[PDB]
Amino acid sequence: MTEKEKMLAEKWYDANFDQYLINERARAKDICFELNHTRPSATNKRKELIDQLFQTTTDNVSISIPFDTDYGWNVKLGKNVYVNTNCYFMDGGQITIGDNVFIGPNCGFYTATHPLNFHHRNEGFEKAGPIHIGSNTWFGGHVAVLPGVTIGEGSVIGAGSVVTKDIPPHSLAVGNPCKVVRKIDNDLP
Amino acid sequence: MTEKEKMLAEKWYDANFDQYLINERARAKDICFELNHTRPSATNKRKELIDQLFQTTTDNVSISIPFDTDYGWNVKLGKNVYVNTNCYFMDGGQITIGDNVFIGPNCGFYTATHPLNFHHRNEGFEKAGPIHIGSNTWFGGHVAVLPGVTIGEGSVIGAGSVVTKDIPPHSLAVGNPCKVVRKIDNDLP
Amino acid sequence: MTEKEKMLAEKWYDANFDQYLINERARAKDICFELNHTRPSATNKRKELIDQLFQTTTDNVSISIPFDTDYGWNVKLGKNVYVNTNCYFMDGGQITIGDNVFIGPNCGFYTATHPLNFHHRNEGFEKAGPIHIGSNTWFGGHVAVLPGVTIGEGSVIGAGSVVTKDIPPHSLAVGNPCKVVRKIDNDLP
Ligand SMILES: CC(C)(COP(=O)(O)OP(=O)(O)OC[C@H]1O[C@@H](n2cnc3c(N)ncnc32)[C@H](O)[C@@H]1OP(=O)(O)O)[C@@H](O)C(=O)NCCC(=O)NCCS
Ligand SMILES: CC(C)(COP(=O)(O)OP(=O)(O)OC[C@H]1O[C@@H](n2cnc3c(N)ncnc32)[C@H](O)[C@@H]1OP(=O)(O)O)[C@@H](O)C(=O)NCCC(=O)NCCS
Ligand SMILES: CC(C)(COP(=O)(O)OP(=O)(O)OC[C@H]1O[C@@H](n2cnc3c(N)ncnc32)[C@H](O)[C@@H]1OP(=O)(O)O)[C@@H](O)C(=O)NCCC(=O)NCCS
Ligand SMILES: [Cl-]
Ligand SMILES: [Cl-]
Ligand SMILES: [Cl-]
Ligand SMILES: [Cl-]
Ligand SMILES: [Cl-]
Ligand SMILES: [Cl-]
Repeated sequence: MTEKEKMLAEKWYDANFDQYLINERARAKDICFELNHTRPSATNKRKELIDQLFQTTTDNVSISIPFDTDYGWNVKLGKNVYVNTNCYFMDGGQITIGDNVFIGPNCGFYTATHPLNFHHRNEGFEKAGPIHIGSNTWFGGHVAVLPGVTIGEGSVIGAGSVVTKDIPPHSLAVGNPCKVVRKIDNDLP
Repeated sequence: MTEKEKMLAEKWYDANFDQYLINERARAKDICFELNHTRPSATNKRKELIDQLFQTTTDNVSISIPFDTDYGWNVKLGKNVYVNTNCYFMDGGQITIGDNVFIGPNCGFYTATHPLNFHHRNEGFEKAGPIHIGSNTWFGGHVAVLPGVTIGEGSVIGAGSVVTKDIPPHSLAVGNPCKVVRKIDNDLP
Repeated sequence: MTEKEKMLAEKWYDANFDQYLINERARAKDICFELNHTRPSATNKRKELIDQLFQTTTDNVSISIPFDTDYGWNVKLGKNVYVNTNCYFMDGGQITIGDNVFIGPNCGFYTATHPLNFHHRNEGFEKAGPIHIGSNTWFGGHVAVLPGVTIGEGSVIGAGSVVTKDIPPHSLAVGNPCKVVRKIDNDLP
């Protein structure tokens, strides 16, 4: 297996010296740089850059600058995804985002883990834990979502939350660590 | 009522499709973008942009870039307001800031709420809760202030706090959620 | 003593009106601005700017933009220091960073304290508390480290932590406030 294949299979992989992955990160970083330095009202240029970054034809994916991601192609997006300023989709592990998702400012979706033991960590190895973000979700500002976490459809994550464990669907959850407070009634009004 | 009037009256409003509000946000974002790409030592240009953004003649309002706001004209500023890097004044609800206010880096003042029910939320409606920041306050870095919250004059908010409830005057408060720890003696030395 | 000498000796100092300190902050801010607007793949230019900012010849110090610091020369760096996006080394108090240190995105290392009493604070005085970051450490994203704090060698700080007190070596610590969870086995594999 290549290092990319290991990354995508939830195995330890050589994040810092694999030329392929280095080059893919450099690609994404230069696109993010361009995007971050494109006037917000330059709508068509921004859409072109976002589509290049994610290697897809987005449908109402609104990205407020600055934005960051590692690979771009490893973020799978639904339609109607609203991403406020200063978010980071750290996507060595796939980040899957459903439809109708409101992401507040200063949110980090972190898929990278390093070894605890410094001898192994210092060698640059990582293990990626995918994040799944359900459709019909809302994240307040200043939220961090940790590796391997799933947020169920219909749920709301309060500002400042550190989401260390999976959140069931149709739930309001807040805190560090983030805990469910109560259910949400999402029936048709 | 217009959607702007609803926004300012703490009613649900059409944040995503009202052309007036869309256009006002676009104005503020383009000014922020220019400010964020202006050399920090270009004093006069930065003052001009800040005054254009807030639609006021500021008196020692120091904004360290990057900075973000939604409307600009809905942030009411005293004198001697020091805003460190990467703050966001999300001002659909009025953000009122007193005199002599020290705001740390990476602070978010969030006035927006969305409906909890996804069917209503997906339609883009919001409800804004004003934030009032007393004079003579200090906020550490990485603070989030939530909708409708008031921070009393003379108070200090510890780094990393998530301010979910009003903070009395002359108080030190820390945490997620932010809680008063003790009183501050602000008597004249 | 000059105000710089007071700053470095953990005494109250005139942070806002001392011309030397003002000028040194301006130097660092203009370099950061240039760095933050340099294409990420412009390796040589970035290295030159980083080395000018820190006034040292760095050895595998990787800075992902945006980055911020106050003085730059008051950050003492080891080799193999990896700093992800949107960090701020607020370095009126010295920030000492060891070798083989992984710093996640949106981390703030804050050495500045202000007076609690607003009359003294409004005069602009500060007191700086150095931060020491041991070798062989890993910080998740969204971490704040407060003034005077030391993180021991071999330790890991979970994402979202607010590090208010010193962390012993070879420890895993998480939370707001950040608390040791358990020891890390760092034995040579
Ligand atoms: C999601 C949100 C609306 C939930 O707030 P709510 O619906 O009013 O929540 P509740 O009424 O159930 O919770 C009240 C209690 O939970 C606590 N709480 C609420 N939100 C909290 C949060 N984000 N973090 C920690 N505690 C929180 C309060 O301290 C309060 O405690 P109490 O028993 O002492 O009164 C809110 O947390 C939020 O994220 N608002 C910020 C909005 C924002 O980030 N802006 C928009 C960008 S997407
Ligand atoms: C506001 C601040 C100075 C208060 O600190 P302080 O006056 O020394 O606080 P106290 O001694 O009263 O509080 C001590 C206790 O509260 C806790 N505490 C203090 N600050 C805290 C914070 N920001 N978050 C959570 N807990 C905190 C400590 O863990 C400690 O626990 P202990 O009882 O086990 O000792 C500090 O929280 C702060 O924000 N420092 C960072 C400054 C900063 O962000 N830089 C400048 C940018 S504006
Ligand atoms: C450092 C880190 C790996 C520790 O996670 P871990 O090794 O699985 O640690 P543990 O097994 O001790 O954690 C399990 C428990 O701790 C809690 N916990 C874990 N990380 C936490 C955090 N950052 N904040 C608060 N609580 C946390 C969980 O809520 C869980 O509680 P439980 O008893 O109910 O199960 C992780 O916190 C982390 O920072 N991950 C994010 C990585 C990141 O930021 N990306 C890379 C950039 S540097
Ligand atoms: Cl938002
Ligand atoms: Cl491990
Ligand atoms: Cl500050
Ligand atoms: Cl609601
Ligand atoms: Cl990282
Ligand atoms: Cl004091």
